[PDB]
Amino acid sequence: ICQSTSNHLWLLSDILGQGATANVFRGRHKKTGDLYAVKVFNNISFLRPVDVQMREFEVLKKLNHKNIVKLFAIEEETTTRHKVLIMEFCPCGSLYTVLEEPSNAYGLPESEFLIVLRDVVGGMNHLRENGIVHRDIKPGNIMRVIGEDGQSVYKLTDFGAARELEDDGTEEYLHPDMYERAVLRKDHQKKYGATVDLWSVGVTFYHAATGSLPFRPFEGPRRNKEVMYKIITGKPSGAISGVQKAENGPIDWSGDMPLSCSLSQGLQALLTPVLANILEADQEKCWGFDQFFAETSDVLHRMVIHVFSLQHMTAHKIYIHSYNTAAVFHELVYKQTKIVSSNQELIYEGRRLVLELGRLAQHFPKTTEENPIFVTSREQLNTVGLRYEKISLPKIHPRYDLDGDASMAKAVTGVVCYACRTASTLLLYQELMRKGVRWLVELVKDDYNETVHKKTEVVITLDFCIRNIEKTVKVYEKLMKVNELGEISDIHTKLLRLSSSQGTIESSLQDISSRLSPGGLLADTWAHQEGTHPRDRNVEKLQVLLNCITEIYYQFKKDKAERRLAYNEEQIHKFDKQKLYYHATKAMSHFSEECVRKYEAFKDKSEEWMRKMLHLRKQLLSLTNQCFDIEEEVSKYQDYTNELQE
Amino acid sequence: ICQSTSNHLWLLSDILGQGATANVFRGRHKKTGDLYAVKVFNNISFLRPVDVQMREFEVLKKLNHKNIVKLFAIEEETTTRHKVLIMEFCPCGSLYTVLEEPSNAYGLPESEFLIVLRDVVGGMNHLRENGIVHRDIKPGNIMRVIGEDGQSVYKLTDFGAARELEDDGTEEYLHPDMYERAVLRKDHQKKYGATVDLWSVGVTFYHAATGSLPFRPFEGPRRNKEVMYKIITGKPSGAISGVQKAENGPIDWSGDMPLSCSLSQGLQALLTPVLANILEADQEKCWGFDQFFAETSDVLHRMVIHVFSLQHMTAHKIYIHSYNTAAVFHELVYKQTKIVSSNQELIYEGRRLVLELGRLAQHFPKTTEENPIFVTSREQLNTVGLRYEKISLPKIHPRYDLDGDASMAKAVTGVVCYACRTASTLLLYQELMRKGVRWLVELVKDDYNETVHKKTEVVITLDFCIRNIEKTVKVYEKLMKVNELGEISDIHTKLLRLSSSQGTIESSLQDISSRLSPGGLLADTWAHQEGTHPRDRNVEKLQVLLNCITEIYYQFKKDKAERRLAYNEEQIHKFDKQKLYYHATKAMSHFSEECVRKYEAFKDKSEEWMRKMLHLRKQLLSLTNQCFDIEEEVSKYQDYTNELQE
Ligand SMILES: Cc1[nH]c(/C=C2\C(=O)Nc3ccccc32)c(C)c1CCC(=O)O
Ligand SMILES: Cc1[nH]c(/C=C2\C(=O)Nc3ccccc32)c(C)c1CCC(=O)O
Repeated sequence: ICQSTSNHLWLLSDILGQGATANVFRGRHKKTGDLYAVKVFNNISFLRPVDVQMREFEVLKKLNHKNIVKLFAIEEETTTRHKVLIMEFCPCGSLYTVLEEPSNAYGLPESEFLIVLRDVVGGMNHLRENGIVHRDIKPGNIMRVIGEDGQSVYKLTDFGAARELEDDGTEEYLHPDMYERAVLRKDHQKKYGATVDLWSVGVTFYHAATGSLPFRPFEGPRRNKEVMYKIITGKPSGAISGVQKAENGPIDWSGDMPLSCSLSQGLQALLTPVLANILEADQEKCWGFDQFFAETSDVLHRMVIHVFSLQHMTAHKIYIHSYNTAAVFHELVYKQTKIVSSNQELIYEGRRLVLELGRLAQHFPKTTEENPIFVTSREQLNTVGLRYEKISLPKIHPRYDLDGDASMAKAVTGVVCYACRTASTLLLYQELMRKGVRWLVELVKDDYNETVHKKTEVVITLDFCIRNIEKTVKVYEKLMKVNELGEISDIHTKLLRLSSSQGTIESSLQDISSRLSPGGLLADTWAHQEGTHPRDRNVEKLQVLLNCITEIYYQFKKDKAERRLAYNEEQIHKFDKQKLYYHATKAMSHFSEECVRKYEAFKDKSEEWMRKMLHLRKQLLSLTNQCFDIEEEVSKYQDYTNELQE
Repeated sequence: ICQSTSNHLWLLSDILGQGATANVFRGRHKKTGDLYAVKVFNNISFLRPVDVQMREFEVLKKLNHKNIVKLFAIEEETTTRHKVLIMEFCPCGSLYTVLEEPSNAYGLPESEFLIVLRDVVGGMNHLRENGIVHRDIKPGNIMRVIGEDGQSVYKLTDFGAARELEDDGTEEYLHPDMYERAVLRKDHQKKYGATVDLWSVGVTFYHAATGSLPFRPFEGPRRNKEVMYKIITGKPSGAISGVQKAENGPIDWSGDMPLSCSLSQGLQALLTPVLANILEADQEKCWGFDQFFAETSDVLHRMVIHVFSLQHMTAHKIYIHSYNTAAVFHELVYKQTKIVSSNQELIYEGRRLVLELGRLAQHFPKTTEENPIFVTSREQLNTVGLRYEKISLPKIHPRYDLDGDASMAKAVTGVVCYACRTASTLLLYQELMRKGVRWLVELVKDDYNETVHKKTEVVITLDFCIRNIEKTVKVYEKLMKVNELGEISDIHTKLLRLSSSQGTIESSLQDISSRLSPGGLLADTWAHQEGTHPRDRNVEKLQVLLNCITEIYYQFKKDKAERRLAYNEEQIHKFDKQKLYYHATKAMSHFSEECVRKYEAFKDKSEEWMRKMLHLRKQLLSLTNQCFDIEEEVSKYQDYTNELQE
């Protein structure tokens, strides 16, 4: 059973989005066999002239952009003659489809979010610079296509259909006050349309970023409209999220992102301000478009430099503007890591990194987040570590309920997913920690060697001075046997008094070097005994359990779509439910008792090694400065004056 | 290609009303084969629990009333599982269907309108006394069924479906002000729902009564919403119709029904007040339901007495309350015919009608409008005649345009229909006029005969008096020869002086009677020479032409539905268009030059005969009173006193 046009055809089973004013199906071009999404305008629609439809056709074909779904044709159903719209097929689904994956239960991965921002604001810009302003933007009408390079492109749809077939042909029978309601409607195109879309856009961004809606009552926005209405309008500026955690409880207020959100500290820091005034409901403090575009463009144009604080044990994504200096870079690294520019010490691929007041970020060392710029202070601060939300498994209702079971499975799958992500990140922190530590000890060894070079360099100077004064005193006490032994003995005594200090440093250094040998004291062997390793394969164990859980979830989903099951099918469903319980509980017990525990042991040791290393560094600097002091003090003895002769 | 349930089945071609939120089809019960209207809830709908649907099922089955469409079942589509509603099939269509007939182009026939009132207010009452208030009532959702007795029953539908699937799942992405629009929506159930329906109801009543909407801009309510909105709210109280006849012209204002409306003067007089305050947009001067129900019930309970004014040549439907007196009846006949109670003279089936201060309307002579109560004054007033609108044929666009041709054909058919109605009514006025005239002359003859009976009755008295006094005077002038001749001669002379007057009346009467003979002067032969007759068959000639025109109209309608024609088909269409022109023009030329002309000749003669008859009546009354005078004057001579003797 299929519908058709001149050049297209589609099965009724091949339905897609399914709207009210129309429907969208997966169809094919009958000549090529290519795939297109067709939009049949249900069973009302057409009584409108061909002129308007062709001018709208024409104005809609000018829409040739990356972030807008292409409109290939306007056509007519064969045996029904009600309009169909030939548009681009997007096999991946929409942003809503992406968000419904339990892997994105707590927000999209950062790169994907950046892509979403870029795309949505792009389609918005291209839409506004031409005709039509997109009234409402949601995940539902933001389609996803996979580009030729593998990474997604998001496209705006549903904007031309601004048809007003609602009201309540009851037009010519209405009481004047329904017309006054229509007055209350038409006051929106004034300005509440060039700033009213931005609300939906902001809510969308928050949804994709956190994996949750910004404003949610006790058990759902729609499932309770009153307190929803009461929390939406009653919200003050700066606040980006209001949550009613309790039944008839109040509201939790936050101008920051949820702890569950794993978006980088920098991106988040650049994102919360835009969400603040895009979520306002009064006047010019709601920015308006142009400033929102300028700002979002500013954010999206930036390049990221990955830096890792070995002191706080924290990873960092620095959002620098590529064309801006290294000064503002140090000020950013400061802004996140609370260590001021002068204190900052950089490491890259086993060696120091040194840059100046105005080295632009373009020529900066290319950083991934497995090989970033390590950064350390000199000012003894505590470790901080990963900041994640501690999400526990929801209770698995001892029951039978295909819908409730599907939802529960979704929840559990999402939680276990967050667990895997967290474990992976923790392993990464431990790895970057180990490598960074090894580089740091190697580097301290470098500084040591340089110091020794200096010390010996001044020791040969002291030596030549002393044995030269002895040479002269000897070849004079024998030649002109006569005596001023006072002066030469004084300065000789001075040189010896320096030699003593030299000996002191020469032993103290062998001490400092002894505690950089394998032996112990400051060996990095703790990093080999503490924490978790890739060889432990905990991430992939968690991943196996997650795969089982996900299997059971998809099965429960199809069971839900089955409405009700057969006998054996039902029993299998229950068996699988308890199996899901065991998988989940096992996974989380492994996360806690194996990942977090050993991780925190590692972190603690890392603190109780960072203190040691910083101490030794202070010492080494101290006696290096000692060596310089000695050098310049000995430099005063190379051309000492002599008595005037006859 | 068909859809199905457990007990029902329907073709997709058997579609009916076709809505947006759903669709209605003509289907059958698979076991019985009976016809039912099924309502498939399109392709969204169901995500709502069975509990609510069963409580609504239950509360909707309590709706067992004459003016509400029965709901037989709630069921489920077989291979699609989206809800279907099993309801009563109404083969005749809706009130909209009835109104789209050109015979009702200028308003429904009166009995049908009364039926519509009764029905709509009945369904409204039964709806309000239970759950649900009908938000919007239009011809579109007022179905028509033909009862067992042939006369229609109208039923309200579309009231349970108060589903709110509009707004613009964009609920949880909306700006606070759309929610404030929702606030502006929910303020309607307050009271603007128990008085907001009455507007649509009133507009409906006006639509069915006049054949046109109450408030129409230059070329359509919908085709121009601005000035529509401006005329709806800007309307003052008492005004029931505002019409923008010109393009950008102002408005014509009327608190009365259009001249085209053929509803009786009495019904109209009872209808315009209800339409006035049901079409208000502020406070308690908008009546409210209970008073509207009480009033409409008052109107609908009344019985009609048909009366015909032979003086103004006008028909009248008197809406009396059956239980009320003949006094208020005379006051009604007064209110329409401007002749006061005492003046009114009634005739029924060839004879006088006489009734008293309190003869209730139940036992009144049963009146149709072909045999009514004729009524006449005694106070010489002009004829008025039929009051109809003078509607001319629209121009038949020398062109080719299937839609425009269909519309034009509809217009022409309606106009010619109004012409036939008007001609028929005119023939009726002439017939009632003739019959009434014949009865009136026969009745005047009655009065004459009675008068003559009286006059002779007193003549034998005068005679016996005179010849008795002569007898006595003679038998005394011979017996006691002696003389008082003065007295007897005086009274004898008096009796003779009376006899003279008697002679005068006796001749004047023969004159008055001579002009009631066939001969002439006041013969009713003008009614046989002037005007139009049933034997002329003008109504059925107009009817033949109307049938041709209607044939062409239906053909043009199907041509319009064909979108475009074949070659020969097109040529035939044009030929038929010009044929339609000739039919219409011929019909109207016959109406003017044959119906109205002779009618008005008749009417004029009727005036110039009414004056004569009233004059003769005044005379006859005068000399009847003369006869009474003479009688009582002669009664003073039967026992005259005599002289006292010894
Ligand atoms: C794969 C796909 N396409 C669509 C719809 C469209 C599509 O492809 N082009 C479009 C262009 C305009 C509007 C809708 C579409 C849907 C709803 C889905 C399924 C989504 C899902 O399974 O969650
Ligand atoms: C004959 C008929 N029934 C209907 C619809 C209904 C019907 O029968 N019961 C109903 C009960 C509830 C709602 C609609 C209907 C329509 C639109 C028409 C056609 C009207 C027309 O041709 O103008």
